[PDB]
Parts: sequence; C-alpha cells; structure tokens
Amino acid sequence: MNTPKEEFQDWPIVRIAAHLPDLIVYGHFSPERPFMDYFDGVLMFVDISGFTAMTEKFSSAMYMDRGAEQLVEILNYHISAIVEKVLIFGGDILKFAGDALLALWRVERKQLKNIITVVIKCSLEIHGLFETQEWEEGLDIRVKIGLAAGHISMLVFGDETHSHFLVIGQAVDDVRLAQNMAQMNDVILSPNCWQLCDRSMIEIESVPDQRAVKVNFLKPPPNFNFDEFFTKCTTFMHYYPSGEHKNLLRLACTLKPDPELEMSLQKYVMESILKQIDNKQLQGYLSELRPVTIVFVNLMFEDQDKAEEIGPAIQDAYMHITSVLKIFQGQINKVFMFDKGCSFLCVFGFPGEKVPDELTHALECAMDIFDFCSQVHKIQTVSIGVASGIVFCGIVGHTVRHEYTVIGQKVNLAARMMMYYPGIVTCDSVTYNGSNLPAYFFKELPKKVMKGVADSGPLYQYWGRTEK
Ligand SMILES: [Cl-]
Repeated sequence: MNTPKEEFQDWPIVRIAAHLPDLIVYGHFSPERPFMDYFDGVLMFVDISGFTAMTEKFSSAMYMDRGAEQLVEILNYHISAIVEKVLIFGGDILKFAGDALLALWRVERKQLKNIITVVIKCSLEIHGLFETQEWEEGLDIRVKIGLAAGHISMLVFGDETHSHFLVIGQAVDDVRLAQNMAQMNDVILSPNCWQLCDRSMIEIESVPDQRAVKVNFLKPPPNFNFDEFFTKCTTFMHYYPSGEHKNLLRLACTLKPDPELEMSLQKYVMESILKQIDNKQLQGYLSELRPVTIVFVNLMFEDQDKAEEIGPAIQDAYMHITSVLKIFQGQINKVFMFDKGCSFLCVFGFPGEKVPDELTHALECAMDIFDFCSQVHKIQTVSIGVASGIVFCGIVGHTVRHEYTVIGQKVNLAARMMMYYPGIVTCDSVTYNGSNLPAYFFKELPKKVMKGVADSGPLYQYWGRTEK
C-alpha cells in the first residue's frame, strides 16, 4: 500500500493555539476563577518600542492608504525573527504587551543556573539579528533585553466565556526593571538572576546605583560546547519539539482537534479573531489604522506581587470591567503587570465594534470602572487614562505565535497618563473636545513631562457629572 505524507495540519484548534503560550495550551487548569499557580523560571523581556515606534511614519501620506498593511508586514518580518530565536532556544512567548515581547523558560529550581546560560546566549543572538540593520534614515531598528529568574506566579481570571492570564511576582517586577536600565543592544540581568547565574560563563559590568548587572560578553570555559550543553538542558524542557517533530517551531503546531480543549482555549481569543480562524472573515481584515478610544486602567495593590490577595481583587475588577465594556462593545486587549500594578488595556471602536458617541461613553465607562474598583477589597489606587486617535490594530508576531495587538502614540499616552496622574480618570484633548459633555465635568490639568510622549497636548481630569 501507498504511504502518502500527512496533511499540513491547520485545524482551528492549531490556529487558536498560535495566539497562546504553552503555559496555557498545555496548562490543563481548574475551571475556578481566579486560578493561581506557582513555579520557577527565567524571564526575558525584549523591548520592541523601537519597532512599534514605526506607527507614526506609516500614518504618512507617502504610504498611500496602505500604511497598516505595510506596517504589519515590516513589524512581522522583524518580530518573526525574534520569535523564531526564542522558540529555537526553547522559550515560551507569553505575551506581546507594553511594546515588548515577554518570554518564559519554566524549569525546576535546580536547573535555573543552566537555563540562564541558554537565555543569555539567546539574548545575544537576538541582538546579533539587528547588528547590520537600518531604515534609510535611522539605524534604531535595535532592541533592549532584560532578564530575571526566580519564583513566578501565574493568575488566570475571567468568566464563563472569556479568560485572561497574567504572570505576577518579584521576577516579573525585576524583568521590567532590568529592561528599563538597558540601553539599545544591552542584556541586563536582574539582581536575583545575577546571583543564580553561572558566573564562569559571563563577563559583567556594574550598573550605577543598582544591584542589576550588564552582560558584556558570554565567554565560556575552554571545553565548553553550547550545542552539547543545550542538548543537556533540553531534558528539562517539557515541550521542546523533538524526534518526528524536531522540524516544527512548536509542539502546538501538532495539536489535534479536541472540543473540550478548544472550548477552553478560545476563551482567551477575541471573537473577531475566531471569525478569521474559522475562515468567516478575510485574513487581512483586522490589519488597520483605525480611530479608537483607549481606556487604560491601572490597579495598584499594597501587596504588590502576592497572588493570593491580588488575584481575587483582579477577578472582582475584571467582572465589573467586562460588564461595563459589554454595553458598548469595548474589549480588553491586554492585561499585564507594570511597576507591580495590574493594567487593563481597554479599546472602544475595534473592527465591527464601532458604537456612536464613543467618547462620552468611554468617559462614562472609565468613571464607572474607577468608582467600582476603588471599592474592591485590596485595591489601593485606581488610575485610568483615556486617549483617542488613530492606532494600528493587527495580528503581530510569527505565523506559529502571534497576538492581536494595538500600537500607537495614543496607546502610549493613555498608559503614561494613568501612571503620571494616579488616582484619577484623565483624558486627552481629542476626548475632551469630541465628548461635547459640559466643560465643568472636567478639570484642565498641569502639564507633566512623561517619558515616551512628546507632546501630549492639554490634558484633563474627568471629574464627573457632579461637584461631589
Ligand atoms: Cl503577563
């Protein structure tokens, strides 16, 4: 009998799993919300703000109304190269959030030392991709890398139709702190990463006023062979593609239909992505330069990285947020930690989600969220930034690992406003002027220089309907 080759496997379940890390795809978690798990690992934070900063040049008339298509193409070309490096070195891309790619090597505590070596090599090879790189004006197609190691907590929250996950804890805080110290082309190690690493592998430089360190070179001992070392490390990598499947970038490329698993996984993916996955919408429909309102919600906790107390509080906040956004087809695009606060990136006006009077609705939704979350047990401070304008939306990443992402000056502005004007609902001039709500519902704010934004325009506090 003939032996014809297996079909290229591109079942819906495989297409869904492209949008999710192995942490979720193979997690088999309890249905309970919140769900908390605890493990150890090495985190890599790749700052791709240098790539995402391209949204401005692609809004130019030079791109002839194909700005979004051109942007997604060049962003994915460069980001795919980073993704392939992380996956080949055995990492799990957790999230494309906060103009960064966050990757995880989950390993038993005893193996952290050897895995840091693998992750440092990976980090240097990432930098090596962009060594002879430019874009005919600026050479700043480069990245910054922060690494951390240690205890990691995972939170899964949501309801019966939607699920979100977050990683929590000191190593999560550390990796963001480490990447923030990095200059372009740097690999910075968190204090605990430096303490846990194989110091015989690396030459470091002190970081002024910091216990974090900078990797100058990976200079291994004489009898060292990275390939044999890597092979030894794969013993501890549960999902590294191997044997029959060593030619695939992810084990998840081999996932077979399984309705109970697909029911679980689809809850992490928004419905317009699932429409595309089901071949019920054109594959290019979600790549667009679209006017939206960003409502960026930051929740601060006293117990800044203790999953047992912050997990219920986030789930409580989520249940209210989701109820508020449902009314106006608002979506939660991303949730992630920033300086130990939990941030919800909410978007009004996604494709096919429109709704007229988007601005006044966005403000009223923000105030509703503000008032409710301020009374949630263990939430110390709520801050909300509201900014409106043209943003890039689209699926960013590699074919085998990508996520729907919103990028733009107005996303960064709403994020910076919630940090620089804590404890209040703030909005930009577009939102203030467009809302047509009476002027005394707002307070014109002092101008703050916010790192990443120049120049914000007049900013306002949404005070609300009454003097209160
Ligand atoms: Cl996360």
